Amino acid sequence: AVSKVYARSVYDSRGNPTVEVELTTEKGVFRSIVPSGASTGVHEALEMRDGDKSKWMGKGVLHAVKNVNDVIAPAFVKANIDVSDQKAVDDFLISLDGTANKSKLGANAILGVSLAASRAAAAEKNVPLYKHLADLSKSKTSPYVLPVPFLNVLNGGSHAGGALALQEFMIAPTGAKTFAEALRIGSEVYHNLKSLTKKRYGASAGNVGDEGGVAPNIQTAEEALDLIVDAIKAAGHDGKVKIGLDCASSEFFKDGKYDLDFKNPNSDKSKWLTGPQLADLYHSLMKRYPIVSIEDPFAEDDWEAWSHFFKTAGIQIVADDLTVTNPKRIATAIEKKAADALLLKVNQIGTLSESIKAAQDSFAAGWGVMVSHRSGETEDTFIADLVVGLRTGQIKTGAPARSERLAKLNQLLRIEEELGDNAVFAGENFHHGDKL
Amino acid sequence: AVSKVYARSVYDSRGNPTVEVELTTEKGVFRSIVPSGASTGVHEALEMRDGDKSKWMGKGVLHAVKNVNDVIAPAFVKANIDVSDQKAVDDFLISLDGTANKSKLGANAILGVSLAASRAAAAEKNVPLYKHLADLSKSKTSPYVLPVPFLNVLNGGSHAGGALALQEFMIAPTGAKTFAEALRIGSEVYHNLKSLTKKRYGASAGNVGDEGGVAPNIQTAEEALDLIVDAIKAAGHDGKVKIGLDCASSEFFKDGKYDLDFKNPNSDKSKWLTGPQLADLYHSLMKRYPIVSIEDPFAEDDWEAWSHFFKTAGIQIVADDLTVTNPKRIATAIEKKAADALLLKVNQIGTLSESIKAAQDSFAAGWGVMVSHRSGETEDTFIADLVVGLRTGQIKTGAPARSERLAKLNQLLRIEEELGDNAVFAGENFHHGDKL
Repeated sequence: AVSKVYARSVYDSRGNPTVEVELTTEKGVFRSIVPSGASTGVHEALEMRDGDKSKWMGKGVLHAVKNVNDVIAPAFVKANIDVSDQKAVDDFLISLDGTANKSKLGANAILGVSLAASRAAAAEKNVPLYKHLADLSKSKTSPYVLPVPFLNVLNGGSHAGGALALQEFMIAPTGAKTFAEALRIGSEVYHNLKSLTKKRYGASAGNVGDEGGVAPNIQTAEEALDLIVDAIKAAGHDGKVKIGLDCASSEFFKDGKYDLDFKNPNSDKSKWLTGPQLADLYHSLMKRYPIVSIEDPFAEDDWEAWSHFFKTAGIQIVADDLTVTNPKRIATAIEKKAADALLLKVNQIGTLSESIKAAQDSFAAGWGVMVSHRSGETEDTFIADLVVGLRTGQIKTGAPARSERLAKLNQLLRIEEELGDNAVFAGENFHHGDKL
Repeated sequence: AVSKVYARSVYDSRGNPTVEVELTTEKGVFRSIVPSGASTGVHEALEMRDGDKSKWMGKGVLHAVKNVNDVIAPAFVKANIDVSDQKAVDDFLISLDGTANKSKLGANAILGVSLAASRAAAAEKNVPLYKHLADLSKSKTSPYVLPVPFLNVLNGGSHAGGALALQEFMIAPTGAKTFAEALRIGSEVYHNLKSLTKKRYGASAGNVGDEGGVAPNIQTAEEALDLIVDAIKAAGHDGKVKIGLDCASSEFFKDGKYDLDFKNPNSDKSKWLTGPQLADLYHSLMKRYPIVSIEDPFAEDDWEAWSHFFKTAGIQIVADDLTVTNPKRIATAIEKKAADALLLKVNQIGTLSESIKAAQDSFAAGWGVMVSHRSGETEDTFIADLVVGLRTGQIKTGAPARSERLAKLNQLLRIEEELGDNAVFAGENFHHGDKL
């Protein structure tokens, strides 16, 4: 039984405060660390920041920590909840908060307790976390599926100088036969990309962005794409490795048009593109490069560009900003045949029960699910166990650099090794790893 | 009793393979992850890499993993060693290897087992690791000392474009009264430095180097120093925060002279400096900026420049490359009054017993000890517990960015919170935190 709920402030991969919760039970102390989320709300669970400019640039989570310590803890202990009953845990928490975006208590206070309890339930059930997660979500367990990691190697957009508008360029070793093998291949291409970058753009080009990719001053998508294809060729893994794009198109959508030179700052409106001209530029790229996934190709409310595009896409289309892990937003998205894969960010919704629910509805409509990291990650490896229990077949967790990224990839190495013949790598079936 | 010793390959913060060892005992599985070290040996324990160019760019540790699995494990189990008896563990391991630089078995195979056993001993003794470490080293335990963290904020040297020869610029919040307070202050200066950098050098200037600092194209030490002082001023922590320098002077020493424009590549030999002219440039910087620590100010065998300088330094002088955590090298260094602080890199020597021994001899000569991270770190937080048990008062573990760095700073937050009034922050007494 839960005898104590405690929260403290710790730092995230960007040096910003975040919430760490500790749950005590007769089996020990279970901990969770929350990735840094949004504190101003779309259709998303809100994260609560002190706003005190004289401290941490106004990003303490001292309140959020007080909410755990002062409100949840007391109530939760007395509630005598069975941690095994996750829905009960979550329902408890949501009822305590009483708002729709966890703005009363803060999504950060709530999620920390929600995740610590699944750790506590797995201990108690005496099963590895991934297996407990498979039980909560009613996933097939024979065998388990190891995901194709979508490794960030290069960034543009709001992440760099240069005129490159698309935000992330990812590589996906679909051709490997094991997770260990895909991770080794992925690191060699990455290491090769770094060499070429330092070579063609200079030593400063070697520095990494928040998630581990390089961010040289590149001018076009083709330029960036060409560099990655060269790196694939040089690591000698030509044909085994694919590309994934995160366009973050919400960033350059203005006036019902898309500005590919949004860092302009003298961008010719004669040159902005409509949904359909943009669809045309992606078709082009798609014919020339091994792209198998495009994330947020159109803006978060540009429903008709999604649908139109989606009709002839023929590759995996991931909704991230369009759906914001919101089931009302997921249902429309499905209804409209806007995409076929959901980017799941557990902290965009704030609770493990609602995260699982959002994956299940996706799966029921034939969508795939890409589990994802946040910009501000921690040393917590929870998403490694979740992507395995959800059986999704694909995770987006950073470049094979910075341990907030590698902690998760190391954890999948370990689970893989532990499952023996009870594990299969999703490979080329990443889209539908759930149906393998 | 140790019932099983197992090793696997996992990745380090740079995406390169490294060794993870698991030790099983009747209390559970204790794990350790080794930072990436040297595989070609100075006067240092050698790290063993497969050299197979067709795999991980020739950096697998598959052999090293075989050494654990195939040689140590079998032998160690049968030896029936008491993990509590650390010296016995280490002596066991060294005897198994039989070379002076752990080149038989690989320092990476050996250290992993050496550290897993101290974890196992602490479990068994039912004490926190830091307390077990305090027992092995016979450190005062009342109260414990929390260190001043030396945070890397900016890099030059072999780490950047620009003509700046000095390698690392660190900030040290000596004026804080708690570790939690020093870490918050340190992050605000850091965040402020990032803003200024992006401002004055452009968006690419915002990308971080291996350890978390920025690496803009700076021309001189003064330029870099001025930027940090501005950042200190803007975070509003003027006077509470000091600067630490790592010159890595071995990198620009040529012909018995020091080339401050070593990226030249047309560097005027008319302009190289002798020991004594270099001593003069540091004296200058020291008068103008709040510098309290200089690391490797002269080259690793330039004994007379060290001594001369050391005579009038009046600040902490850290030997890193000069001593390479080697006690024969430490004794000369002491004998010669070359410096007064040792940079301790547990993996430069390969064993916890020898690491502690090297700190004790330093302390006996009145030197201070700065515990340090490696370029290629992991998610393992062992150095957080070590700096507390050794009672050194100062640790060098990266910028407050990248979780291979923050994992250790988060761990010190936790220990601090746990010690209650039994902990003091070394503050301004960082040099001698051992004597507090």
